[PDB]
Amino acid sequence: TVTCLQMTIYHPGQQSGIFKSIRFSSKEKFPSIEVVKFGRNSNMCQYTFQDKQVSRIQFVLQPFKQFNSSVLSFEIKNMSKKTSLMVDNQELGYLNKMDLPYKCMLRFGEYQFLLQKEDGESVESFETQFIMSSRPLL
Amino acid sequence: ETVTCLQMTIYHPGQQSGIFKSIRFSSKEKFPSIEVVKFGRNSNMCQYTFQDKQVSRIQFVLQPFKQFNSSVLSFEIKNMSKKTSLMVDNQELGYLNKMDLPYKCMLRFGEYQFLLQKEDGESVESFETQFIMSSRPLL
Repeated sequence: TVTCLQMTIYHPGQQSGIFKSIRFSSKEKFPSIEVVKFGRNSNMCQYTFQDKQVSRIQFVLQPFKQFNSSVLSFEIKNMSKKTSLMVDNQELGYLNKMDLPYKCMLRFGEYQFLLQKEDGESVESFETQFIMSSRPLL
Repeated sequence: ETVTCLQMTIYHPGQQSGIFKSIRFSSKEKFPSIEVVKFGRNSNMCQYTFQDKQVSRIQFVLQPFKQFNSSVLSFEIKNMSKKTSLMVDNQELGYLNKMDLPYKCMLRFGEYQFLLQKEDGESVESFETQFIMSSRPLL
């Protein structure tokens, strides 16, 4: 079994078609060497959002292994200079990083992300899933 | 104006074989804060490479980050090797184990000896990396 990272997302103006590039309900497989990146640029980031307020790279999720542990954990890092990244109650500035827990709420600009880590046996690769939310998350 | 440079003194008993031939010394190569510096035998995957069979595809990676309540860049290390361990000073990092590097520390993997030393700067958009060879062992 592979370690999945479920990412429920939300945005006020999502009806315009910001998450058209984003593929929902799909466990896309990533190796542990690779680093998942978010933003607007297509060549730099994997998951893109069509918006001017969003930076070229908003943030990055990188997998790792905690000490005395046999499962992948994820670390976040805000790459935006303008907008802050609210990892739960913690404000992450430019290039500030923090280890993500099993469940957390990410907020930037007017976006709302609800990350949720489901553990797995494999450490060589992980997976990522996306779910569109109708109501606001918080 | 100034840039945060990372002085990296290195050593290997069999460095005479020609392991650090791809590595250029006494030259501060520029890198942006988005980029991640990687180390290993693989040519394209890593920036700084080592011609050796015992070295993994990617041995380890250095990545810049800003600590909280700090105006200068700091570096985090992560061991990408499955087989061989990575010794940060006295701490042993296994597969995908990470740790925030201090100003001065001794990285050790296999028979390689790396002495890192961070010289701070003003800019947080980019960083530098210089390489120096040692005749004697570092430890």
